[PDB]
Amino acid sequence: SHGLFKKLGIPGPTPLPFLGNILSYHKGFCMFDMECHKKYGKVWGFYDGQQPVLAITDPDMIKTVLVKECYSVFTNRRPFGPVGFMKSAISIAEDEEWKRLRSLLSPTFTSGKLKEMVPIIAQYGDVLVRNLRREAETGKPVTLKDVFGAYSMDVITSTSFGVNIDSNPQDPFVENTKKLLRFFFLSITVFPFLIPILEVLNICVFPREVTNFLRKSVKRMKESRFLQLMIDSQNSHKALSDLELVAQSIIFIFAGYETTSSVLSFIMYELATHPDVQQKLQEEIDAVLPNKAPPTYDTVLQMEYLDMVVNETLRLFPIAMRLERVCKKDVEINGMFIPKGVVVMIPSYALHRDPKYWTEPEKFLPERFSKKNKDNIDPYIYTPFGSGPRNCIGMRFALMNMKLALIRVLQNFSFKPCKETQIPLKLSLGGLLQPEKPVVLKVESR
Ligand SMILES: CC[C@H]1OC(=O)[C@H](C)[C@@H](O[C@H]2C[C@@](C)(OC)[C@@H](O)[C@H](C)O2)[C@H](C)[C@@H](O[C@@H]2O[C@H](C)C[C@H](N(C)C)[C@H]2O)[C@](C)(O)C[C@@H](C)C(=O)[C@H](C)[C@@H](O)[C@]1(C)O
Ligand code: HEM
Repeated sequence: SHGLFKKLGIPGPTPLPFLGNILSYHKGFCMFDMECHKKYGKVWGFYDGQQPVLAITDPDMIKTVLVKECYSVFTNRRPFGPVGFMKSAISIAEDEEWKRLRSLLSPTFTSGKLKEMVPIIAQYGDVLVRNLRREAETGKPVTLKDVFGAYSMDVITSTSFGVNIDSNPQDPFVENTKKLLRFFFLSITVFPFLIPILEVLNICVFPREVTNFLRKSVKRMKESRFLQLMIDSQNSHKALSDLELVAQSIIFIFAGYETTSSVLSFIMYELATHPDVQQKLQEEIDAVLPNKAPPTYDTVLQMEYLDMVVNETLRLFPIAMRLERVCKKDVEINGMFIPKGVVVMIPSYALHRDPKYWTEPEKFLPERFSKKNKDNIDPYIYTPFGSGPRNCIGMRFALMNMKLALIRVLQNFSFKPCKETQIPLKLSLGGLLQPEKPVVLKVESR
């Protein structure tokens, strides 16, 4: 079983009997991918405990798994139990049930329905520059994740649950959300055979107290009246449960919160270490919005450079680090055989820094994304939101949301690196991609 990749002739780091290669994860997922890439080349295999994982690297082979053979063979992500009623959530859902849930949720993510939402999101822009200005008054350097955390939290909770929070007020609905996001898992990887053993017991990774509260909180709101567009949905190929509704709303918190605020801390870090880029971006804002005008959907999508800054940050810091897809059946793909059961992984972080596709990959250069160079960028090497039918269904919201907050904060302030800033940046050698040390900067009002 640990002889699968050898048998098939695929190089890979050698596994220990039960742990597979999980002890190599001590250096973080990113450096693990980078080293394997540089060492084993185009394709490599390893083991998360017992699970064969096959990393792939060819834009062609990637297109086949992420777009072409999506519905037929590479439909699902790694299973993860035990999840109870959350198996109804779109990111957890598998096969035809996922197909159905995805179809029912598209209409909720169109640009337009999103344009109809920028106002809701704009409220929280003010709230963010205020908290930011308050910390700037003090005269001391700012830990940005306090405010970007709060901002990301507020935008995501608002849009998914109705409630309109200024968290400031940090003991109503906020406290359940905090308790939901941050929760054994080491063990689950060694023994996926222990997952069925736990689901029988009704043991679930999402805490029942909170889910209940959240389940109630939507029943109340559904009565006293993304949430709306899902209500819209329940009136009219397929149906859509009340329990499935709340499940998508919880999932939106999980997907939108930490990714968004992480990206903002990174984006801010780079503008601060690259003053001529911050300068040019503020120059752009001041041209499209003459004197601190309210940001608009139609306005944002007219901002060339900003889109290049956001994209180049995601190139160097793709929060999900990898894309995964389970292989349903024996497949021959662009002249390579993949057996059923294997997890095919796309190493986004590593591919984003491959000297074959990017010149000087370590350096931050928004130019890569300029009108000139952009059309040679491979859409299967650059994947901060994944690709195909099972890509990030909230990609467009997230970009709009980040940009909104970027806009408001940037026209009002300016960012120098101070004393306690990390130079150069260290990355969280742990979970989802994050600065290893909270980003701290000097925030002067302009
Ligand atoms: C951004 C895009 C998405 O990210 C991912 O899928 C990556 C690739 C996973 O890493 C996968 C894949 C892999 C290989 O890492 C890349 C693996 O090592 C881990 C265990 O799971 C994450 C984070 C998972 O792990 C869990 O996230 C919790 C917040 C912390 C928890 N743990 C650390 C306490 C961990 O189990 C998990 C289950 O998918 C989170 C659930 C809630 C989701 O469905 C959410 C909404 C996601 O779809 C997502 C955030 O949008
Ligand atoms: C920087 C911000 C964000 C990033 C980088 C991001 C990234 C991702 C990535 C990489 C995936 C996996 C794609 C793949 O596997 O091919 C994904 C899936 C998903 N994302 Fe996001 N996301 C962000 C914000 C959001 C927001 C704000 C929402 C909700 C509005 C959201 C909702 C979802 C959902 C529901 C899925 C699973 C889709 C499916 O399984 O069909 N994301 N996201």
